[PDB]
Amino acid sequence: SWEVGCGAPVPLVKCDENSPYRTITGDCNNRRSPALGAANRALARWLPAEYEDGLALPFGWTQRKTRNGFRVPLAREVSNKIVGYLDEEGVLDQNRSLLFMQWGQIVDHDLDFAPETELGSNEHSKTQCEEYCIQGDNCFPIMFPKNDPKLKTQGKCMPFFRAGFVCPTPPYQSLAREQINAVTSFLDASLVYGSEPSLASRLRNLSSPLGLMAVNQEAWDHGLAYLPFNNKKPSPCEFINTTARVPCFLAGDFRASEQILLATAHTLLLREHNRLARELKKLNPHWNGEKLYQEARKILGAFIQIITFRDYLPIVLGSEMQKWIPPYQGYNNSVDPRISNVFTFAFRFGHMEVPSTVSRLDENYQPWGPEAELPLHTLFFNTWRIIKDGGIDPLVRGLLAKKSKLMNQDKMVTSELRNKLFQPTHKIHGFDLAAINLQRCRDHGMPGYNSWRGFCGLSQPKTLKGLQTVLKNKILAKKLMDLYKTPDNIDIWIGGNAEPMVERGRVGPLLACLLGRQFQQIRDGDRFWWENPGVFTEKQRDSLQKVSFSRLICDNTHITKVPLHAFQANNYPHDFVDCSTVDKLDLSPWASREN
Ligand code: HEM
Ligand SMILES: *[C@@H]1O[C@H](CO)[C@@H](O[C@@H]2O[C@H](CO)[C@@H](O)[C@H](O)[C@H]2NC(C)=O)[C@H](O)[C@H]1NC(C)=O
Ligand SMILES: *[C@@H]1O[C@H](CO)[C@@H](O)[C@H](O)[C@H]1NC(C)=O
Ligand SMILES: *[C@@H]1O[C@H](CO)[C@@H](O)[C@H](O)[C@H]1NC(C)=O
Ligand SMILES: *[C@@H]1O[C@H](CO)[C@@H](O)[C@H](O)[C@H]1NC(C)=O
Ligand SMILES: [Ca+2]
Repeated sequence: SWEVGCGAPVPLVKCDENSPYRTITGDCNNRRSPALGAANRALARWLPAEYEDGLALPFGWTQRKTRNGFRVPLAREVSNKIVGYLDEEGVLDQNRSLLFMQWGQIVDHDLDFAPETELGSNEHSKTQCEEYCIQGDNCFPIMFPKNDPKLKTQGKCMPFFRAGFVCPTPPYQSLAREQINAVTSFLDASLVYGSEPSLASRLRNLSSPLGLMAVNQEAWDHGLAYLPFNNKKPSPCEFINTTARVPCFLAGDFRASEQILLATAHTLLLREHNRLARELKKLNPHWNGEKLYQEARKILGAFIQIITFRDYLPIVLGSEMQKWIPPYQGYNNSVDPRISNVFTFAFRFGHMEVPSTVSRLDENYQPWGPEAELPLHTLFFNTWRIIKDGGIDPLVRGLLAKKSKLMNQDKMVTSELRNKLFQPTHKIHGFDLAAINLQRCRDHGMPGYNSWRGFCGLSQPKTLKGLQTVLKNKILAKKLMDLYKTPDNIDIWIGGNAEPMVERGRVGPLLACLLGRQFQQIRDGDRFWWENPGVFTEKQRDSLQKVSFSRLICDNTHITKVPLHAFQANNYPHDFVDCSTVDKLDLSPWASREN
């Protein structure tokens, strides 16, 4: 027997089936199996889960219990000995702009979100976890090793709560624990519109019938829109500067304000929806509000797909791209489009691409004022620097003109994220994203590094010398052996990211495999993929292949000079051209005559 029975919180709807538009939840994409790839279902498992008790407890929960005969090393200790470095000189990617990093986070937020178990506020378990580092139920603390400076300064532990899971969330249920994906698995701009009907409707402007999204009423960026403010107090974005009291932004995805460049990207997309809707009204004065919203929505979703598959993936995957993602042959209704649990850790390669500072540049692409360059840690949940300190254009220019960090085996994750991460629930700039990622691998029941190497048809090193050869690094292999004892025990997040990069790419072979298969599936298993015959007309498709990120900047900012290939490293002024040189999106193929 399978167990396709269980499935409790879900939002079930009736499928229209002749609708030319996606649902908000992702239901009804697959006609035979309507819940496939919908939000608020379990992440898929390409391999069976690996928990300490076979069902739900993570490896490292019970100290007595080993993994393959060895204790698993503390997440924070792996972080200290392997992931950290001091010297930011020499660490930048010479042929990837900052936007390369930032597009990755957008795509990843469209595809997956496994929220923490909540149980609501008004609980003393949030105190008990934070205050006393007491493991149990959903509290699974990251303990500091001996000689950690955070011991002196912070406490015994970083609090950490286990991820939510399907059926029930309070008393559990049986078998193997399966984490939830709270967004739609399809690349569909769910991060802009929401993955739930409640939220999607709240994001819309339903006073006017122009199919527009709601915009801020308290603040303008030289007459351009800002996202609306989120309702909710306590607001993490006002906590970081109680004098400015600028709240977080409200968007289709809950993490939109996590850092300032993510909020910036979200603002561009909202702007583009409104631009598109008002252009479509011009051409089709008879279209109602709904039709404008959906039709703009459909274009925007196609834009994300195109940028992602044409410009971004080839420069992640490099020479592996063709091997995993062959040319499109049409919609395949037998393909599983769901995001897999392991993908949500594979795609965290981006954490190693984040540099330590962010810049604001002026109209000649020069430092914008005296405090132009800011440490990244001051910009988590920071909206006041947008509203009170220049709007988005200076941040957008920095995206274009500055570089991503290069993954480096000796310099993996900046300290801005490794020691000074801010979490919305808590009050300190003191968390470790690397340690959280490792702890989360265990929370989610990840098989180890060698299981995934075998999955991908790659060799499985068993010795120090085997690991040296795969990593092509003696010192890194040895530090890994001293902590983990067997390469079978190496957590997937760090194992995958430790491999040298493939030719023309920015991930290694294991990751290229994991990423590559996932992206093949969400393309092939999507009935509304933009090239799937009948989704758009030939002439609409012809118009859509001219989109570029550069054009999106030009249309939705006051920036006049942009590069043509925004993801590669570009110098000002030589690589910068005037916006009037950049191909526009021609919307005349959306004109709808009567007679
Ligand atoms: C300054 C930039 C960024 C910050 C501050 C940030 C922060 C975070 C945080 C706090 C989490 C939750 C971790 C957990 O509890 O397990 C997370 C998850 C994630 N991050 Fe990032 N990150 C950033 C950039 C990126 C980039 C560039 C990518 C990809 C290219 C990325 C991909 C992801 C993914 C896939 C997850 C898992 C989401 C899920 O399914 O729940 N991140 N990140
Ligand atoms: C919903 O859309 C309407 C119509 O576009 C917005 O109202 C206009 O917005 C500008 C800026 O606030 C004003 O100068 C006009 O007074 C408004 N025009 C009309 C015809 O009402 C409205 O702000 C939108 N609402 C939200 C929350 O975004
Ligand atoms: C930068 O990357 C682009 C796009 O992947 C590539 O074609 C170009 O040759 C690269 N530049 C350098 C200097 O290697
Ligand atoms: C708080 O914001 C105000 C402007 O609202 C600014 O002048 C001040 O620097 C900010 N303080 C901090 C500590 O970020
Ligand atoms: C569609 O996908 C299935 C399962 O992944 C695969 O075996 C088959 O080759 C594909 N079928 C078609 C008709 O392309
Ligand atoms: Ca989605």
